[PDB]
Amino acid sequence: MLNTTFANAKFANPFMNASGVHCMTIEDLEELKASQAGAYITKSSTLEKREGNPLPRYVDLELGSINSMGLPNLGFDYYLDYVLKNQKENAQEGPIFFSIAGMSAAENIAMLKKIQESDFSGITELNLSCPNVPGKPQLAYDFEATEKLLKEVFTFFTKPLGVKLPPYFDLVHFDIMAEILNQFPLTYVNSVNSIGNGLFIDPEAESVVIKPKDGFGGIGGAYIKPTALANVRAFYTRLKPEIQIIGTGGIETGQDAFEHLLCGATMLQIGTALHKEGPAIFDRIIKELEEIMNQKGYQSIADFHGKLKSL
Amino acid sequence: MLNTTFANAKFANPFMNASGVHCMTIEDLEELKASQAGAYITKSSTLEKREGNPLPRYVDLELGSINSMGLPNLGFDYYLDYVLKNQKENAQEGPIFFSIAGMSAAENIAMLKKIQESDFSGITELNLSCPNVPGKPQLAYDFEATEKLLKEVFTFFTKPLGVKLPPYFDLVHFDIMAEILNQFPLTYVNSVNSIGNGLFIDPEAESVVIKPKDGFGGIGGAYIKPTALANVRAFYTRLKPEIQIIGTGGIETGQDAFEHLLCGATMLQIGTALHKEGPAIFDRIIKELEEIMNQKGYQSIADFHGKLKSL
Ligand SMILES: Cc1cc2nc3c(=O)[nH]c(=O)nc-3n(C[C@H](O)[C@H](O)[C@H](O)COP(=O)(O)O)c2cc1C
Ligand SMILES: Cc1cc2nc3c(=O)[nH]c(=O)nc-3n(C[C@H](O)[C@H](O)[C@H](O)COP(=O)(O)O)c2cc1C
Ligand SMILES: O=C(O)c1cc(=O)[nH]c(=O)[nH]1
Ligand SMILES: O=C(O)c1cc(=O)[nH]c(=O)[nH]1
Repeated sequence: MLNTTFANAKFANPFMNASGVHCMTIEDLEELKASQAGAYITKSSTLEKREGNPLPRYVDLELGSINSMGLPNLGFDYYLDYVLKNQKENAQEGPIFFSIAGMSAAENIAMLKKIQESDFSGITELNLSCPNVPGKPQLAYDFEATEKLLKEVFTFFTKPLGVKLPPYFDLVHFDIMAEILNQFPLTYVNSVNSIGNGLFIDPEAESVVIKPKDGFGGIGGAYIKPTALANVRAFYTRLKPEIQIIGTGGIETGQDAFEHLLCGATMLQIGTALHKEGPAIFDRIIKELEEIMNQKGYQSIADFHGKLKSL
Repeated sequence: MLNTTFANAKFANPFMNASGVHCMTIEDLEELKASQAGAYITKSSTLEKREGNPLPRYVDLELGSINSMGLPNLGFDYYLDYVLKNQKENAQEGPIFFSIAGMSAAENIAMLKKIQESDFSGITELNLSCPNVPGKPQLAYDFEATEKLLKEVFTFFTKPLGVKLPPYFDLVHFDIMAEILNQFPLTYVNSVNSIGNGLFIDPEAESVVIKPKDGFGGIGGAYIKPTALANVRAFYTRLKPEIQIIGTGGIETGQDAFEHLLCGATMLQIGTALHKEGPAIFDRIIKELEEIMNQKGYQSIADFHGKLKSL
């Protein structure tokens, strides 16, 4: 009953891994292909292979997680060859998602041009919100820079493209962003990336828990659900219907999934919870969501999608 | 052992209520004066009395709270008369804090001029981050507007002034803000106000839980501690030492208090937890902090203040 239509493709269910979790190597990706996930996405890549930030750079917290990975990835070519090889073997229904996070506008355009030139027929996600690279601010918090990049990208990119956005906290920002985004033939927006630059402390040791950037890292998990839902909902009511939404943030039970769909998300990505539980999470959460739908007498996501009621 | 020096005043301990919680009427304020709080602050006021947003506008959540009060307050004059009367009866060691949140720059300057002209000898907090008034964005997210207001305020205001700031999530924003703030004779900065425009959902009813703004409201409590600590720490390492810091956000145990002090906060404000527990919380949290200090062999806050270690 979780059949979903997104970017003109049909998926068995709306669940995916969030970029960066369980998708670094071909082995990780194969494990995702073998799981019950409806679709999957690669780790955000750069032109060059990156080792990332020094350890420890990820810590499981009682209410979520904190990380400052620093974009460790095997390089753009590694991921491109893998998705191209995978396209030939039609052993999967639905396109694969490819995430890119260039350190500069130039690097992003270069990767997008290569994707445009290749035979890749999947979906591309442009990450405009990595908050863990020292000296690099989040592009998506600079509205003018974001619009300029997108204008240039759409002068040549014709394949499906979505953007991974950082969370916004003021309604006017949603208004400004929606207006910038609505002028482009974007396939989707994915809200949200981790809440940037939080801090977690070990009181006994009187120190931070991660090595990079003096302990400042992205926050994910239960801590961010209220912000994640707000972002999905705020964009759902402002974006032209042609642009769909992927909801990411604080999803760990079928109920969390239900809340994102009610707000208007079409596909759902699981980060922190997947990192803690492994690919078996997809099996569990699908059962939990179906159970919720059964109790309410819903037979398809279209029955309640985007139908959040106001008081 | 919690004796504190802030804005050249001595306080018995660093604890205060956060503006907006338990400080709406004279009766609330008298209860704060009677508690173990080291100091207290009034509800942010406007020139005219305001009823606020429609109910329900505040909900206790398992991990914090969500609210869209809409600045309900008894008006500037009501609070001014009360603090002035209170100044005459020296039945309290340490100044009282007065919070103002004008709906426009003009309204703020008007209130500040009245405070400047009066005999008020306490501390003023300028709220530049109310996220619950429909149609009014947060002034502190507009750097240019914030600097212009402060330039004008300091051409006449000579009494102690602090600013209540919204949380920031990109290091460059801390850099830009610290540079704007460092040019003024500010007494302090208070980080942080609630995380703006989050959303909480009742899955059974399939609706939002607060009436104003379609359910979007400020988030406080456990959800926001990582962001609160990051904001206190980021400003502590960038502001000139003359400007002290009040840490607000996610404080509910002595340990939470300890973490804020370790980051560099001097005074501490309790919002959500005080709203849930009542003024008795001060008595509890003071004992908890002292216990932590005892176990570590600390006899004063100066022993570990701002001493958070990096890895
Ligand atoms: C270990 C880790 C690495 C991440 N790396 C990426 C990444 O490469 N690209 C990206 O767009 N987001 C990345 N994120 C952020 C997520 O994809 C997701 O937006 C976030 O964690 C919020 O969801 P969650 O609450 O389920 O964790 C990462 C998150 C974590 C926990
Ligand atoms: C019911 C409520 C009303 C609030 N009203 C104000 C207010 O008038 N002025 C202000 O500066 N902050 C206001 N806040 C925000 C806080 O003072 C504090 O910054 C926030 O709640 C974060 O702290 P906490 O995690 O302890 O709640 C309010 C918070 C709540 C819960
Ligand atoms: O690789 C990382 O550090 C990273 C990238 C990103 O976009 N988001 C995140 O939380 N981590
Ligand atoms: O009165 C309110 O709604 C209010 C004001 C403010 O500054 N912060 C908050 O959380 N609530």
